Amino acid sequence: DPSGYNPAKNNYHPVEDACWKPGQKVPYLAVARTFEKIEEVSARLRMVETLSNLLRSVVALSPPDLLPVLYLSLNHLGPPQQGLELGVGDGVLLKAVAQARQLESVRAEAGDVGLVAEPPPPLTASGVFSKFRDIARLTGSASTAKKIDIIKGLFVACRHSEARFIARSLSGRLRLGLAEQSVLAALSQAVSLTPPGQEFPPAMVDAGKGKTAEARKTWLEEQGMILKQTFCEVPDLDRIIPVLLEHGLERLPEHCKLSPGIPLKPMLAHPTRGISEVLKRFEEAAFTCEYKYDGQRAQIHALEGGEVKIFSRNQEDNTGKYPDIISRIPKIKLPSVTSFILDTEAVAWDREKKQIQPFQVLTTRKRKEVDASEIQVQVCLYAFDLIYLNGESLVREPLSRRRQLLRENFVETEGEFVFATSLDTKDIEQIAEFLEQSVKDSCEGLMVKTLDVDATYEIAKRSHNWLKLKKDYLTLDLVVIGAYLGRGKRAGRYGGFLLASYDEDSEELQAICKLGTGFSDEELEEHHQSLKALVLPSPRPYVRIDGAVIPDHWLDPSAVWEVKCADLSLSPIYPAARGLVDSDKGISLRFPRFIRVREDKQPEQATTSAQVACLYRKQSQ
DNA sequence: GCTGATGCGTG
DNA sequence: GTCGGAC
DNA sequence: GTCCGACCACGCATCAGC
Repeated sequence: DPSGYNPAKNNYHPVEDACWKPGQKVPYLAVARTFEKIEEVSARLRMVETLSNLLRSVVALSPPDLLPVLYLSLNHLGPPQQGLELGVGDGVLLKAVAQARQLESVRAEAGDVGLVAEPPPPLTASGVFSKFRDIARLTGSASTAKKIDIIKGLFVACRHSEARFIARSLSGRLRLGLAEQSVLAALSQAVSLTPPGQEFPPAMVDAGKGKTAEARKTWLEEQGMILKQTFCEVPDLDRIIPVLLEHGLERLPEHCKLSPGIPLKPMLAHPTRGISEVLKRFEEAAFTCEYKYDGQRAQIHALEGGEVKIFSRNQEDNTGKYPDIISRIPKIKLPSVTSFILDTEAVAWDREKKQIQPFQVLTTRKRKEVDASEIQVQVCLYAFDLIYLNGESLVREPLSRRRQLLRENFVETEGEFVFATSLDTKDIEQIAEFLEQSVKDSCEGLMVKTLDVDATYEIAKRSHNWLKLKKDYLTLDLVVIGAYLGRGKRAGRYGGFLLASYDEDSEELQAICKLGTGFSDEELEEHHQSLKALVLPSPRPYVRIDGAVIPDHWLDPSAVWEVKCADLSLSPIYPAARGLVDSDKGISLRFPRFIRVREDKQPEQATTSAQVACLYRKQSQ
């Protein structure tokens, strides 16, 4: 019966076309039949609709199962502030699949571990979700063998395509072409066509029957926006879905409101090609340029009562990471400030030298540090936006209003709390001077944001309303030494390449980084046909990769390619220019990207390791 | 008790 | 984080 | 333009195997 569930049929009847009786639990084969339908198409509009159909039947037949199927669709375990980690990777999964042959026999890997995984009672969407959370809670000695027993049990109770999606979910890559934005769209459409909370049989099955083409289309877009904006204020399905089922989507904003202590999605940013693009994109609109600091974003929450909370860009609870900010919280606020959401950037600060350390020094800090004195790498917050002030939300306020509120209610404590360096002007000469000074002041670039025109703190309108003017968006010449196999959208062809530089004194090619972005499918096919006969079974003696990942296809060094990167970093695993700067660490590329092939050059004529050292030395650090 | 492997988050 | 693909 | 999934380096935290 559930083998024939087709949530992609025309005139889908949520009750008759369902595959489970009302009041019963949604079987996992139902959501697995839906997944197979979503991955068989490419248009998101047909993806959002096929999902949405399953969400109708769930809202009508088994309401309490809605939250589990949404998370199973999102491939998540709950709200990000919780932090439940699966702790299961490819190795753990392969072991569980064999216990249902041999680990070497299961080492086929197509690309996709689900295909390799392909009497008990049938599986349940809630039961599978509770088993996923059980796996996540398993910690301590022999916790792995406990996880593998649970996973082993799932694969035995799997049927049809259940084995390929359970394995995909646990591996962390469902690869459905459907993510959070379409899941919300499918949910908003679902509850608008089938309202929740109807006595069975539901008096309304399809609330878009008596509407025109423009009517339903415009209606569903307005309904989706009410849900999308509220999610951006409360990204917590455990907090939205109970309210959604109780009071409809129309009343959802009246209860799920932007509150301190509950994280909210921050304003993203889109890269600007140059000053010409930011001037054209912000035509006749005022624009302020700030210094994009190179650190980790800190969302400082000040709940009414004194409890301080700190979240990350992805709503991860970072309170235990910054006890110093939890202590210095009152030093940055004014007496009238009773509750506030500060949008700051946490960068490493050397209190002795009064300078900002690079990003790597920030990452050497402890994640769960109960000892405040044991914190060596100090931090200084750079506040650049305010989203809340004394019981009031500032989402619908322009940037000029939020800026004047931050500057008039927060004290600049030099060395620990300083406002971001800003410059409000339109002269192309002043913009270049501020851009050159930002790199001179140890910053990655310049942020460009409006002050009044489309300058509110609203994600659903445009999550990428801010502009990023980084210097690398305005290069090295390295040889290939090997190729890697592709996974997912890269199966059957090449996925990443390992590049190397030429050490003149050592007379050996030294691996400097891997390269897996910046090329089209036609260029990747041109790379395959060109670097095909160069396949070598063993590495050449002049090649040296040190601790880098051994390429699946050793290549005869003969291809010189141009690679651009953001920064040069000291590498713990690469041998490029080891000893030239650090005694035991080489040099690698931050954010590498492929540019073009240099057919005019040979491996001998490429970026030397001595050059890589000089480039790293002339890097403001 | 330690270490290598690795999961997973940060960009 | 950067990037291209499909729509 | 949006949304999504390819891919990059690197750091802490965890744990099986020893």
